[PDB]
Amino acid sequence: KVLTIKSCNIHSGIGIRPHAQIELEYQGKIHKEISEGDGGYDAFMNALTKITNRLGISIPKLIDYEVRIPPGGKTDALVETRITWNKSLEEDQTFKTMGVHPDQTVAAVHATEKMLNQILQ
Amino acid sequence: KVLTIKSCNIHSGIGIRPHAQIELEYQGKIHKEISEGDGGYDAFMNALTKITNRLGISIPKLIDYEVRIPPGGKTDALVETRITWNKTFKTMGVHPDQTVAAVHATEKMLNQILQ
Ligand SMILES: CC[C@H](C)[C@H](N)C(=O)O
Ligand SMILES: CC[C@H](C)[C@H](N)C(=O)O
Ligand SMILES: [Zn+2]
Ligand SMILES: [Zn+2]
Repeated sequence: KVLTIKSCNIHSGIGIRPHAQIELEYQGKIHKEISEGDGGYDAFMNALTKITNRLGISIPKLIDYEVRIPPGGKTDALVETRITWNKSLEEDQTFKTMGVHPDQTVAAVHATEKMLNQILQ
Repeated sequence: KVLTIKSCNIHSGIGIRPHAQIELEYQGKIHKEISEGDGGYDAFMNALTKITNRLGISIPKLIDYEVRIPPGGKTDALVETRITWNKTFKTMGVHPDQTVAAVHATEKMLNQILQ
């Protein structure tokens, strides 16, 4: 845990321009950023990118996005989100991170946070 | 389309308690509700359930939930969500925001149930 997403607020809905706030801590420094996007997660990634650029960190390209719930999980089901990344470019640098949470967007933020640390660590 | 979801606002994140607002039109009546949940969509359905309960409508149980983006993945990718219900059928939603894609499928399920 060298990079932590202290908090984030994600907005979306019908009649709403999606947006997200982020507050991440890295090396005794806290970065707060906001951005709109075509979707909540997209907005979250756009805000994240302004931070990583500042830090000189390159974010891998999102190659695959998978979401699943256990059978008969229902509305409050735990969501498993698997995101596949690629640093370049073709297969040799492809990897996946995963997140599990009752909110599907948080699950994605968690998988993204894991990715960030794997790249930094 | 018999039932229309005029608007809805969903809010989640780390450090926030998931909540959602919904505004729907049915049989010449406007219904507006709010509620928290374990997740945005969960909050949305909790708010929807208050409405359906008032209408005497029982919502089908959510059995499976599928989310996919087209090949050549990108953060701003369109989301295609397929939800499976059982009292067993399926509804679909397509939208750049994945929570909205689910809501669209939920709206479809609703209209299909209120026939
Ligand atoms: C990977 C696609 C993402 C999840 C979608 N565009 C959203 O912001 O909801
Ligand atoms: C079907 C499970 C839903 C998507 C999840 N509990 C959420 O509200 O994010
Ligand atoms: Zn907001
Ligand atoms: Zn709010």
